[PDB]
Amino acid sequence: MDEFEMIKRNTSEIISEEELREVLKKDEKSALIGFEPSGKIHLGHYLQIKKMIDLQNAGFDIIIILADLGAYLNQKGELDEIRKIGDYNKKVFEAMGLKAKYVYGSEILLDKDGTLNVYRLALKTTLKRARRSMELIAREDENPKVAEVIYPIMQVNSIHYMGVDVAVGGMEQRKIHMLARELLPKKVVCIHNPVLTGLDGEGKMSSSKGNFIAVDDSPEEIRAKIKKAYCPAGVVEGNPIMEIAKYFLEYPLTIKRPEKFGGDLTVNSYEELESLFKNKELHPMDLKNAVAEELIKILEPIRKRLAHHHHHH
Ligand SMILES: N[C@@H](Cc1cc(Cl)c(O)c(Cl)c1)C(=O)O
Repeated sequence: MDEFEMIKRNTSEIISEEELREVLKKDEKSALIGFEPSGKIHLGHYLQIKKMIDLQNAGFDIIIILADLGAYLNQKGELDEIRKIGDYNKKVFEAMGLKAKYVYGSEILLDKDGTLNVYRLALKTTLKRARRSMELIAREDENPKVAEVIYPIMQVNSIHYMGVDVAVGGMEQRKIHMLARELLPKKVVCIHNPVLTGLDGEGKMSSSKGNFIAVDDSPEEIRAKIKKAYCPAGVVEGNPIMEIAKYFLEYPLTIKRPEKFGGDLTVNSYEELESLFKNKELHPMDLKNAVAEELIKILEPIRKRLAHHHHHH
């Protein structure tokens, strides 16, 4: 594959592909993604960091925004707690093999103006668009706060401030990104990753108990959580185990069994795996066992790299 294909692989949309091809011609180019700091870093994060690595392998300079003010505004807690988690997240992303520059969103909105541009954008942004852009983002609040409509403006400002060619995020960020293309003098190319279903099969992967696989989870925790995941036979849509096979696994993939069941199974592509599962010729428990074992191998260097630091040895 060429650079465009490597970047596009496993994305949900690129706005626009034509604009991306032009960016790829530049000698210098940069991309950002922002994260609200999270106590657990899970496959949802990993999916997107993998995409940032694709960009880095295509010669992009990578900027990671640790969105401490964003998280603060979105009711994640006190700023100092949030920043401590942010620093931990940086270590995890480093342990994933990412080469990037890391900045706190508060650095922007406080130390430059910069701060002033937030006010300028607020003049241009309707309350309606701001609130609508937060639908898939904002924490639940019966009495929605001013904080909610400041959040998207801040994200648009960070994009402008960092002067990047590309902004990356999950599909939930798309409306904020559409605002960014309307509000800033230069239109940023937007790359959106799919939303990873949680292990429970109920909405996105999040840090709720048993609902995520964290990159530093122990092998026994990975087996246990995969074993109890939502995964109905023949069902590919909304199936978090099939999603994991699609987004993280390498092929050919060998699936141990049985052989009253079709015997050992060597699957050459995800598309083949999908066909097998869809036609009910591969049972959930066999899929789960393989996915768990491969995921343990995939995440092992990350876990070890973290522990290797989490001493000084
Ligand atoms: N909206 C992003 C977080 C984020 C990212 C950037 Cl870059 C921001 O500037 C702000 Cl405020 C917030 C998320 O859902 O994780």
